[PDB]
Amino acid sequence: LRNVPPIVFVQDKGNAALAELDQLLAVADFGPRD
RNA sequence: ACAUUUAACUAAAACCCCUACGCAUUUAUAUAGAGGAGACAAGUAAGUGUACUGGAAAGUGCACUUGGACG
Ligand SMILES: [Mg+2]
Repeated sequence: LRNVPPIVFVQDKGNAALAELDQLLAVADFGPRD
């Protein structure tokens, strides 16, 4: 790009929620074949 | 281009040329028409030179500058 504005690095907060939900769904009991 | 006569027992008389200027030359004024300047009135950074496109506004190509940015 001919001109790039200042770059700010922001932490992506949303992905952590999905990661935690996945680490929980891994160990969950859902019932008999359902 | 153009030319020395009379007179002279004291001394005098006589004297007269033709060519230029124009459909030339210089500057100026008036006038058809055309065109300017001024006044009034109301994301691609920025430039220089040059070139093309476009009715314009502008866009793009090549080289150059920081009189920009890069915590
Ligand atoms: Mg140019």
